[PDB]
Amino acid sequence: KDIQDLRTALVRGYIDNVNNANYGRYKALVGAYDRRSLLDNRPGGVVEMERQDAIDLFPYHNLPQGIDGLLGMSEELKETRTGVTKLGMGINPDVFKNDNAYATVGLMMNAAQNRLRMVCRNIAHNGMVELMRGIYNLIRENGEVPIEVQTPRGMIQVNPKQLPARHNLQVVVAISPNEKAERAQKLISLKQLIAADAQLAPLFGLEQDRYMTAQIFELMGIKDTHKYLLPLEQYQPPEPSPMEILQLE
Amino acid sequence: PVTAGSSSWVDRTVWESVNGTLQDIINVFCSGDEAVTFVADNQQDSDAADVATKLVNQILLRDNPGYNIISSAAQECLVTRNSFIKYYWDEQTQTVKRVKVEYVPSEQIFVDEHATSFADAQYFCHRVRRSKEDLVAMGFPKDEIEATQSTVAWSRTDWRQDIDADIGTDTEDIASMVWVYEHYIRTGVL
Amino acid sequence: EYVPSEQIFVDEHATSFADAQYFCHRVRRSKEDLVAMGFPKDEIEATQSTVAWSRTDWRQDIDADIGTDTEDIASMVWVYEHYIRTGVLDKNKESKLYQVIQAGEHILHTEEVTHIPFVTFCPYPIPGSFYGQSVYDITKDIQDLRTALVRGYIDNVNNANYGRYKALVGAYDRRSLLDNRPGGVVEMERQDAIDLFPYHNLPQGIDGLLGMSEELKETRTGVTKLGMGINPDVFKNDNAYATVGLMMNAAQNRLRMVCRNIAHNGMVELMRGIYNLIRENGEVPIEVQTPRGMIQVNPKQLPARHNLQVVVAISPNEKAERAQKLISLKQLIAADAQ
Amino acid sequence: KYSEEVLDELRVDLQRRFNYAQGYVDMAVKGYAREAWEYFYGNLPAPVTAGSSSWVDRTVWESVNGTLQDIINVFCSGDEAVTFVADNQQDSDAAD
Repeated sequence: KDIQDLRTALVRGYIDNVNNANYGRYKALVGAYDRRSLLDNRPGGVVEMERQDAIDLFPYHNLPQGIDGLLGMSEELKETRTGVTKLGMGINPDVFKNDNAYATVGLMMNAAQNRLRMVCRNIAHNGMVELMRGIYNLIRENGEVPIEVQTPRGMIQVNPKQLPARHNLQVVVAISPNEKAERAQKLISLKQLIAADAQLAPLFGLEQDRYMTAQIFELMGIKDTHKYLLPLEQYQPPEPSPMEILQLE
Repeated sequence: PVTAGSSSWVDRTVWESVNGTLQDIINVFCSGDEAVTFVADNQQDSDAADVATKLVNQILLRDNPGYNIISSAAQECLVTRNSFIKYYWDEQTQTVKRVKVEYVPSEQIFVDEHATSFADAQYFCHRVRRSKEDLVAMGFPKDEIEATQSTVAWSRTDWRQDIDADIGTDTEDIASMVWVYEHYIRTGVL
Repeated sequence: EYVPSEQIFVDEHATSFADAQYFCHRVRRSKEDLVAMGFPKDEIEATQSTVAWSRTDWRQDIDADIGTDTEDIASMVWVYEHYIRTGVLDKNKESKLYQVIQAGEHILHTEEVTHIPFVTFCPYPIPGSFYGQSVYDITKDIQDLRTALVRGYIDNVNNANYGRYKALVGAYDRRSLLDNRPGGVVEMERQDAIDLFPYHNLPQGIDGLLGMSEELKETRTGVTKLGMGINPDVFKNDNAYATVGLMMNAAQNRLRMVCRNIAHNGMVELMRGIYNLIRENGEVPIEVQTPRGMIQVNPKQLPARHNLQVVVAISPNEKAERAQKLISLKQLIAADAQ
Repeated sequence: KYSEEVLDELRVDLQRRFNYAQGYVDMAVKGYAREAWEYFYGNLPAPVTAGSSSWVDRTVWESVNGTLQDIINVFCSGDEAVTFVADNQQDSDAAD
C-alpha cells in the first residue's frame, strides 16, 4: 500500500504532464490573427502578416526531472521489500527443501527469492503441518476404515487406535512431482549395493527381489502382471533338468 | 480520482505483488502430486505410516477440492492478513462419515484479544451457514420458522456477490440456509 | 458440449457447485425432444444474454429468425434446466437436489441427481466467490490509457504533416508562391516574408509512458514479446530444462500458475464427472487381448474415484519416454538372475 | 407422481429463484462481459471526433491470444487428454 498510493500519485501527475502537452495551444497577438486563414488546417497558406511573429507555440512546463528517479526508487523498493522480481525465477519445491540443489547454476542467493522462500517456509510450518496433524488426530480418534493389503489380496480393518501417535511420526510437505522417480533410482542403486555384497544374499531371497522390482514398477510401471512377470503366488519351482540328474548319478 | 480533469490512473501494485507471491506459493505446495508423506522414525511402525499417508492424501486432494482450498487460503491470507481452514466429521445421511475440509473466510472468525494462538485461545467463535435440515436434526423439531461488518467486508471483497442477500428460497423451506454460531470456549460452565 | 456463459444463471449465495443452491440454464432443444416428454398433441408453443452474444461477434444474432416454420417438428425452442436444492416434498425431508427440465409453463421432466454436470473454468480465481477474475479486468486499464496516448501521438504527427507556411500580408507574390515548380519563388520585400509555421514538438513523456505501459503489461499480464511458452513437460516440472531453460521468468511463472489453476479447477473435475457418469450407467465392453474377444465389464466393477489419480497435461512424446523406461527396466531385470 | 398443487408450488418457487438469479448475474457478470467482448475487438472506445481519428490499440486481444496459445499448447498438445493411474496393483488393469 505504501508503494501503491505514492506511485499512483506520480503516475497521475505524469499523465497530466503529457495530456496538457497534447493540446499544443498557440499563443498569438490581438491584431494579427488572420482568422480565416489561421483556422483553416489545409497544408500551407497561413497569412502570418503584421510582423511575422504573431503566432508561437504556447510554452508548457517540462516534465519534472525527479519523476523518473522516484519511479525507479519505488520499483527497486518493491522488488527488494515485496520479494517479487520482474524477470526473477520462482522457487521449486526441490530448491525450497534445499536451496543448494541447483548450486551449480541456480544458487538462488537473490534476496527477493530468499525472502519469498522464508515466507513460504513460515506458511508451511505454521499451517500445513498443523493441518496434517489435526487430520491425523481426527482420523485416529474416530472412524473405522479398512486398508487394501497386498499379501492376502483383501481388506484388513485396521482400528484407528492401532495407528501410532504423532510423537513417532514426522510430517514432510512440499515434495517435488518427480520425487517418486528419484526414489526409483535410489532403489536400483540400493539394489546394486545389495548385489555387490554376497554376505546378505541369503536374506535377500526371491520374494524380496520381486517386491523391490514391483515397487520400482509401481513408481514407473504401475502395471506389472500384464506381461511375463508372474506373481509369486502362482510361481512354482522349476523342474530339474535331466542333465543335472545324470551328472549327479 | 480527486477530480474529473485529473483522470487518475490507479496503479495495480498490490495485485501484481500478491499474484507474484501466490504463483510461487502454489508452485511450492500444490505442484507435487501428493500433499504430504508421513515418515515413521522407527521401522516397527513404518508400515502404518504409508497407510496414514495414503488416507490423508485421498481425503485432502481427491475426496475434497484440495487445490481450491489451498488457492483460496493463499490468495485471501496475503491480503486479508489471515486465512483459516476447518476440518469436520461430516455425518450426512445410507449414513456415511467423511472428513470434510473447507476454507473459512477470515470475515467469519472471531477471537478474543488476549489470545495469541489456538493453544492458549480462551474463546473462538465462528458464524457458519447451515441448512435448517441440520438444525431440525438437533433441536426445535416443531419450529422451523427461525429466521454486519462481515457482510460489508465480503461484499467489498468482490462487489459481485452479497452474502446478506435474498437468494429466493422460501424461509419455510426445510433446506433454507441459516446462520449458526460455533463457540470453542475455555470456561468453567460447571 | 461447451455452454457459453451467456446462458448460465446462479444464485448470489453460491460460491461453488458443491454448495450451489440453484443453477439454471437456458438450452436450445428441438421440438422433437419436447414431444417425447410432454404435450404430444400441442407443438405450437412458440434478453440480456441475446444482446451479449450479439455483441460478442456482431455477425450472428441468437434471437433471430432462421426461417424454419414454427409448426415444424424440428424447430428449436428454449427450455430451462434447473438444479435446485429445495424441499419440494415435505420440508422435514432432506433437501434433495432435483433436476427439472421445463418449457413455457410446462414441467417436461423431473428427477433426482447428486452432482451438477457443469464444470467451470476460473482463470485467476477469486477466493470465496463463484466467479474469478478475467484478462479484461486487467488489460482494460492498460488499453484505454495507451489508446489515448497513441491517439495523441497520431495527431502530433498528422498536424505536423501539413507544414503550413506563415507569411506577411504585402509580400505574398501569389503567382510565384502557389507554383510548386522547382525554384523560381520571388520572395521580394525584405526576403523574410515566408517561414515555416511553428509546430509543438512531441511531448517528451509520451515515450516514457508507452514504455511504462509496455513493461506493466509484460509483468502483470504475463505475456512477453519474445518470451518462450510453457510445454507440458516444463508445466509438470519447471526444472525439466534446468540446464538452459530454468524458466524463472516472472511472466512465465504467472502463466504457469494460471494454467495450473485452470487444470486443477476444471480438467480434473470434468474427468471425474465423466468417470462417475460412465461408472453409474451404461453397458460398454472392452477388447481384451488374452481371448482376442470382447468382455462386457459392468460399470459398477470399475473402482471408485477414491482409488484413482487423474493426471493431465502429458507431453506428446511421453509414450516414447515410457518405452525407454521399459527397456531400462528390462536391463534391470536382465541383470538379476534371481 | 406429484399432485398438481406441488407442481404449482415448484413452478412458483423456481420462477422467483430464476428472477433473483437473473438479476444477480446481470448485475455482476454479464454487464462487464459485454464491455469486455466489445474491447476484445476494439469497438467500444469509439473516436471522440472525426478530426481525432482515434486508433484503438488491440491490447486485450494480444494478451488473450498470447495466453490462449500457451494454454492450448499445455493441454491439447498431448495426444491423449488424461491417463488415470491406479494407486493399487489390484485395480491397475481397470485404470487403463
